[PDB]
Amino acid sequence: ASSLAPRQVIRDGQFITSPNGKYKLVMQADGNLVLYEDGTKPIWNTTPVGPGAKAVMEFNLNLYNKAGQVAWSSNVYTAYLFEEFKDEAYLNLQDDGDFGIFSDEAKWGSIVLSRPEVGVKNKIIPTGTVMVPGTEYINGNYRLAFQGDGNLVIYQINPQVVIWATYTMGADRAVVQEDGNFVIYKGTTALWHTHTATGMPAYLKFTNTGKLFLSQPTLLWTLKRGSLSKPPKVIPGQHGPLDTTPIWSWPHDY
Ligand SMILES: C[C@H]1O[C@H](O)[C@@H](O)[C@@H](O)[C@@H]1O
Ligand SMILES: C[C@H]1O[C@H](O)[C@@H](O)[C@@H](O)[C@@H]1O
Ligand SMILES: C[C@H]1O[C@H](O)[C@@H](O)[C@@H](O)[C@@H]1O
Repeated sequence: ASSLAPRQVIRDGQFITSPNGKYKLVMQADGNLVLYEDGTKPIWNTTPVGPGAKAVMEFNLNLYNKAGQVAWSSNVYTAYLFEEFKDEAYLNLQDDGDFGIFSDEAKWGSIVLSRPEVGVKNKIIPTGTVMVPGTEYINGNYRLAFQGDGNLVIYQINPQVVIWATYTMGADRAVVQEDGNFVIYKGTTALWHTHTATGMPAYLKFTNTGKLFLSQPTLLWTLKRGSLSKPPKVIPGQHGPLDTTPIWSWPHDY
């Protein structure tokens, strides 16, 4: 895996790896968070905090000691750190060895939430996905289907219940676009879309509570570039056999 999911913990020699296999970020049993090149050359570290330590992705990437204190932190510059950000923010380790933190706000949703869903889990539908009639996605007791008849439907699986639909009869494709929009089409005719064309790539989240949201990557911080006041344009990365988060890369300079 090349990423860390919200709240993920790693410790005692657990690690992630850049898509190309060259860089590895390992939270060591001696409590040193270390970036390795080719498996053998360490090229960055926190330095060790000692045994019983751990690293957790919780808005910041935070290094804790046995005693439960934070010993090192990404120290991402934030207005507020709302507890819900810790449930949302994720990290990617990329092919030139940089790693960065994303915290993305929903741009669109099948429904408007009065407040965050506790312990919700998102099935990520990545930028560039083209759904074709017959495509479906399953998360818990819900199913997102792009149907033979062109409708995009969210069903509760057992018992079977329609929760939401677009009624885009005759659509032959739905595209999660690089420009930021999610668009259902017959041919080149857009029958329905989210109105989120920003030029920052889209991805979708399909929840285990029967909801769909579109977000776009908002890169806040990298190891090499520190905190970023404006999020740069990033590009879909190589989805891994299973990663749980979106995967991106970002340019080295301008
Ligand atoms: C699987 C679904 O596929 C069709 O497209 C639609 O009309 C439904 O009647 C059917 O249940
Ligand atoms: C929401 C419903 O809308 C249409 O009736 C058709 O696409 C069905 O299969 C679908 O379940
Ligand atoms: C509805 C249209 O909105 C934007 O122009 C762009 O996202 C197009 O691809 C889209 O189809």
